[PDB]
Amino acid sequence: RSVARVYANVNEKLGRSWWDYDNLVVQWGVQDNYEIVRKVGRGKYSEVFESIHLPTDSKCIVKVLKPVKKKKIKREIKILQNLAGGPNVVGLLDVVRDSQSKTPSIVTEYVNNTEFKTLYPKFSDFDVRYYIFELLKALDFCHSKGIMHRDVKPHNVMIDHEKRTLRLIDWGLAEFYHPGTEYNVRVASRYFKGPELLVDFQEYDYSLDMWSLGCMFASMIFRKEPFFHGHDNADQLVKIAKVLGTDELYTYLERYDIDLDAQFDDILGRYPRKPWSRFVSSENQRYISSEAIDFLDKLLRYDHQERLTAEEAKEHPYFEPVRQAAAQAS
Ligand SMILES: Nc1ncnc2c1ncn2[C@@H]1O[C@H](COP(=O)(O)OP(=O)(O)NP(=O)(O)O)[C@@H](O)[C@H]1O
Ligand SMILES: [Mg+2]
Repeated sequence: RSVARVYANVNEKLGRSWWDYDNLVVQWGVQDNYEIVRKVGRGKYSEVFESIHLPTDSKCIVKVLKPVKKKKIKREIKILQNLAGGPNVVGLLDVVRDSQSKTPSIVTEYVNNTEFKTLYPKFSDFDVRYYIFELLKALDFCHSKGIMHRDVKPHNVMIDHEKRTLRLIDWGLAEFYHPGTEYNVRVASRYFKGPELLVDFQEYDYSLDMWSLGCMFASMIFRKEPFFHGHDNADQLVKIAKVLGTDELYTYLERYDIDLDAQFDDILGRYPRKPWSRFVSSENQRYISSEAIDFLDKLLRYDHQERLTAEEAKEHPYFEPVRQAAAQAS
């Protein structure tokens, strides 16, 4: 009912030793070589602390998972070990757990982050092209290794603006992509969910991450956080419909034999396509160019087979300032 455009082969061509995370045996580190300092974050199934690896006296992150669904835990570890050394992927330092409760933690590199609603308004046009390009690098890498993040959003993009470095964190929803598999649609955060998630289409792929990338980018360049502000998961589809249009939605559902749910009959009207240019303001004009709008317009498409691949998106003209800049550094 849908295969991915790119990289569909990958997990088949790497081994079952690459994707079969149920049978991974975890060689736990020593829980007591870490000391938790201060709370830096929270989560649905987690808590995150700044911490010290005692034997080296060094800063790191300790993220304490919820111990149940044991294989959901091995999934995140198998993905982190697989993506070892990948450009702009958060580095895995250790996996430890408590001797008595068997509650596990993942230990990752620390990144001196600025929270995005503070940091994003401080970006220049170049910053945006540059940090999106760096993030495209992580997305392309893990996609080319047969993995979907499925929770791309600002909150999982650590930026050390002083170091001009980027890390994609939180692979607790990352699943391996197997052609034709029916994945769970209850993934990603509301404001970054794809239309395929919102209409219960289960045979999605690496293109889901591109719709989310486009939701980030849209809010960066139009200065509208979040860009699609649905009150529930049904309102999410209507808020997207008010921009992309109800015509192109109906052609896409037909293209995929998706039958919309009956709740939508009363809430989903006929909406015309609002051009991207109506989101241009004076406060957000610094980020606007035709390169940018064109690029956003090829991320944010109902049909996931119409979205750019992360590889394709790096080729985009928008990023040419970044390409040539890094080349002249060379
Ligand atoms: N390497 C890191 N460096 C700095 N801060 C980090 C790092 N990893 C995580 N954090 C912080 O911890 C928060 C939560 O981390 P995360 O790994 O997304 O846990 P989570 O339980 O999966 N949260 P959620 O996004 O709701 O699923 C982030 O939003 C960051 O502020
Ligand atoms: Mg998570």
